[PDB]
Amino acid sequence: MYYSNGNYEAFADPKKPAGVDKKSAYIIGSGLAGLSTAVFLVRDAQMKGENIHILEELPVAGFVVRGGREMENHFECLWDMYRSIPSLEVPGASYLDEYYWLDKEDPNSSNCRLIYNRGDRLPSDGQYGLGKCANEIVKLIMTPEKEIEGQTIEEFFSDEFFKTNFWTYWSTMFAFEKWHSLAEMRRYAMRFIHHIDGLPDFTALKFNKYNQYESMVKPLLAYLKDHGVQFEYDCHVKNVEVDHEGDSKIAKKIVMTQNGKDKEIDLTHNDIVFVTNGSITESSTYGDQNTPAPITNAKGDSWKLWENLAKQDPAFGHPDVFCENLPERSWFVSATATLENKKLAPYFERLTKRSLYDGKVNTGGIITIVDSNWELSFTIHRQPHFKSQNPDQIVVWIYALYSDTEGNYIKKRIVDCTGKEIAEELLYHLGVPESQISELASEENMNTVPVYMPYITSYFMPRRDGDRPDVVPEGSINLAFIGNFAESPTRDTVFTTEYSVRTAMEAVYTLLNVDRGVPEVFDSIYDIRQLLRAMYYMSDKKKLADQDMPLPEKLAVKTGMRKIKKTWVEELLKEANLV
Amino acid sequence: MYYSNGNYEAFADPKKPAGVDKKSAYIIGSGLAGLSTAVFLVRDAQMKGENIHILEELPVVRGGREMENHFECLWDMYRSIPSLEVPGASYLDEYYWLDKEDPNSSNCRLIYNRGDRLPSDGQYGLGKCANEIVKLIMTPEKEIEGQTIEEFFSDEFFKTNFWTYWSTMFAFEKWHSLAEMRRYAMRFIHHIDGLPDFTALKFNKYNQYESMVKPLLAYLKDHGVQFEYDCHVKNVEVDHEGDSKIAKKIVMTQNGKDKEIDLTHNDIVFVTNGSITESSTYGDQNTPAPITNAKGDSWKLWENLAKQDPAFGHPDVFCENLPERSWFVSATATLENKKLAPYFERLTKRSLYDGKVNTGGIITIVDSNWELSFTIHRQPHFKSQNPDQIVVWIYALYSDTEGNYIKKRIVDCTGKEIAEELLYHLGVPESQISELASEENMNTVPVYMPYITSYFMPRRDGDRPDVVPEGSINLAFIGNFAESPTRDTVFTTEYSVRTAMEAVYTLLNVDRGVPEVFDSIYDIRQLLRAMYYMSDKKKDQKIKKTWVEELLKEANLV
Ligand SMILES: CCCCC/C=C\C/C=C\CCCCCCCC(=O)O
Ligand SMILES: [K+]
Ligand SMILES: [K+]
Ligand code: NA
Ligand code: NA
Repeated sequence: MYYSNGNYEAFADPKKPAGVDKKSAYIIGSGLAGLSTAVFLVRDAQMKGENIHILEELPVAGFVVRGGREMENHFECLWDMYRSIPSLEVPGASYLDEYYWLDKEDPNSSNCRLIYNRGDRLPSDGQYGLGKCANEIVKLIMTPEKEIEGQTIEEFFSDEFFKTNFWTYWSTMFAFEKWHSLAEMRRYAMRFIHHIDGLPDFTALKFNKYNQYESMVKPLLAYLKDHGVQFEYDCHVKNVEVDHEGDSKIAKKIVMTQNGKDKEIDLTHNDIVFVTNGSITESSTYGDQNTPAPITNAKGDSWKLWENLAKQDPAFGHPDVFCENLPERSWFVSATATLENKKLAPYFERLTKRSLYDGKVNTGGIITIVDSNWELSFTIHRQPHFKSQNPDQIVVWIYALYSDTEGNYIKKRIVDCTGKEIAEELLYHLGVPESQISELASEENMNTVPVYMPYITSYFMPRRDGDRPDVVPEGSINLAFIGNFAESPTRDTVFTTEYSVRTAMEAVYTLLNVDRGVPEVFDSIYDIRQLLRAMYYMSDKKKLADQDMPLPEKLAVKTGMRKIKKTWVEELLKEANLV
Repeated sequence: MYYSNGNYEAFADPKKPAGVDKKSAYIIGSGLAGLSTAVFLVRDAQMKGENIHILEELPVVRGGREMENHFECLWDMYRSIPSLEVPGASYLDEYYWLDKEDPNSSNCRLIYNRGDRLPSDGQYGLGKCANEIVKLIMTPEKEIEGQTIEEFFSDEFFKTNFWTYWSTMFAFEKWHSLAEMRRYAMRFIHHIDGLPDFTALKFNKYNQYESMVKPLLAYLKDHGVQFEYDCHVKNVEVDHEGDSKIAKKIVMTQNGKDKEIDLTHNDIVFVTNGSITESSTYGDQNTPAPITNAKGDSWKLWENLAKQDPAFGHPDVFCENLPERSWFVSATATLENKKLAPYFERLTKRSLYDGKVNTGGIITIVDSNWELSFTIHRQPHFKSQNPDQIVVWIYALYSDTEGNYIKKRIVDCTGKEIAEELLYHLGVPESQISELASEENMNTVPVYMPYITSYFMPRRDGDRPDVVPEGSINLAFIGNFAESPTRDTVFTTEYSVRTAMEAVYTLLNVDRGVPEVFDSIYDIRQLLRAMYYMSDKKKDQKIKKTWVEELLKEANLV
């Protein structure tokens, strides 16, 4: 397979690859990576739909894990996929079209990103406030990824850096903890460089009409069903037995339980197996208005399956680094709070400066309470987020970056709180008078459901050589790993739906010999215009000569500025507002 | 309107723009820019086809150029055009699959000495003259207004293989626009690895009319687009109201009769200003093409517009006082049997008769006095060719020099004489040349095109009108003499399509991005790669060293 960019390869359709009529696919896991794998097999490999088998764990607001993340314009592979998927909401258009038009009619932005002091906007909200710490980000970008394997974010950055607005925005919007992968943080800084101008106000974000299941999954299900793709339910895959001959690796048998019955699927080299290794949602537990979600570190089918594959070959990854020994401080709890009436509306509208009731964007993404002990953030998407909402209901999402600290108002770790308690802590930080908080958080007014997710932070655990298996392991004849614990050969970023679609595309194009380019990760880190733009924005719009940096670097900059005067390079710096 | 890049904007379909149902379009000129205007109007503006009027000068030449992968706008258009040759597929798909099955490359780019490959063929051979190219890219465009190529480069630069390759493949003459040469060097930086062997180039299956024009005509006719024939537009009368400019009347002769079309601000006029093919003449095997500098309908129309507003450009800059040395003559030689085939096959090392690429682009005879180049596309180039016919294209960069064998300037030569000069340079024994170039064996037809080099004349700000002039309510200029706001390069079909897209999206308020010029000049990987290939692959041209290597490896540069 090969990588490409530009419209010629984007718009081109591949020829049907040789041999595909003889082949079948077994997709283990029906999350976005698996569904996307089926799409590329149907559309591009031209595999017969009835030869594609999606093995699904499940059988044939308040729901917190039907929920998803924002996207951005440069999700190159994901948009390649969704332009071919009919919209369910807009008949006659693609899903891309629905989303593009929605984004044009109701563009995303935040009027208030950071609050403190029980409801005041942080006075420096909007500013990165990096000062000389910006140099640290530059130094990270200039440090090769192979030099920083296993290292954490806090091992690299200064104490000062973690006190900056930049770190607040970054850690909260991406869910980076200080003990997470430095290499992944570097990948994010490179990957999303083109959006440095749009991070504090979230103008860089785009969102679906509805919750992820409704908006992103249902159109895929409809498309796959329409092409005769086979869905197997109540499937619990215990293992994929892999044969070794020479340097070749061949999936030989799928071992599973389905409808309570032990089954095996015998495979040949023409049966292609795609494994979603690992899960960030598995083992989630649920509380309710009056009950905490039970704390657990149980492993389910996904983690066990990866363990069983890992035992068979050193190239099949190391699940333990992602699912074992996560710190107590990790993000675990997310909650949805349903406002049942309009009593609390003014406490949110005073922040967003927008009506909650007009169907358009509200918070524009998370608001973070910077002096909350939990590092509590909340967001209100455009509404309704669930089509089942009555017209008076508004659904608020609530999350805590720190799980080991007692709250400011409710003196408990978030992991020990009922839904009502989580709501009470929020209301406290919104400025609701304390005498009203108990009533305003009670069921007549709000219903709040917490979920404890042991592995929600797992994608970002520091990685060493071999921890993630290659999408197509060397010598693999008919076996791929897909999803956000697989190792794409690119520098793409995990905890994104783009990465799921990418691994699907790379797996299918590689194993089925699809003769069309896979888009490279969008090359903004190599675009001089974006490098210069980022240095302008990151410094809170200082000219390059005025930016705080160690004196030898400052001297180097002055010398260089003299070297390029009156040249095209100077025009590029002027265009970037750096001179 | 706005510029974009990436797949999100590429794949997105625009909403139907407000007010389009009350609007019509008048497209003056049916070259590629005009047809492309109509495609964007139908597909993206959703203007009714019956409200789109293409005014065609002809009642009722065929040859075009290569393309490359980063023709972003042109591929945006052709992915929506059904292929005529491969039913069920887009034209882009036809072309993409063909390019994969029969990829283009040249095994012989430069020849001399009556049929030897030049010994340094394949090398740029720039040496320190490479610095001059760097200097040019580092010179702001605003500093080189009106300058010519020969005003900037050293005598030594013009002796380099680089200049031979560049001048002949792009038809840059020494007195042409330096700014445009700079734009070509920046625009096509991503293909520096592929210029001497033409692996950068892609070609249609057939001649430009058959391959590029016919599918457009089918698409537009299928959508109800109106074609008006034998239209000779003499003027577009433009009113001025405050700062606004509004096309008010089209004045034209159609079918022997004078007519006027009255316009409102909802009738959108797209003018292809100027033409490189206008006033072309044809000779035959035994007759030179008649020589001329006549201005025709297109030049006269641009002049009549230029008179009405200083924002409407200055055609005289491009169409007057072209040097006698300019390229004027192209010829097609049809081989009627296989008697001459070895003289081409010895060069290409490929059979002429297997339907696959042959010369891969022009071969230039570096020691010919005319600077004669010739190409043999994949065959047949015309569907009407009999199986034993092979069509060869021939051009001369210099029109003011006597040939080496035929002692005449190309502009004074019959088809047969142009063939004889070619066969001389292929190493055919001179005693055999007259018979082998005779009609039983070769039939050669010369064309004289007075304006073929006009796109590249040195220009200043304002000489090309903006695609949508400031304050224009319903008038656009399209094609390769209009000024796109980008750094894009003329003498390309890509530029035609770009101006069409810019004009339509601007005047009709289409809310979708127009792809920016592909940004390879800003991609540091390409800056580094270009330095490597331009120097003929030179390296030459501690802990930190190791991190630099690791970074380069991380970016696949090593
Ligand atoms: C999001 C931040 C992006 C800002 C731009 C990033 C990088 C700019 C490009 C490289 C800077 C060139 C100087 C390299 C510094 C080397 C210092 C060192 O020897 O360690
Ligand atoms: K709103
Ligand atoms: K051939
Ligand atoms: Na930016
Ligand atoms: Na296509």
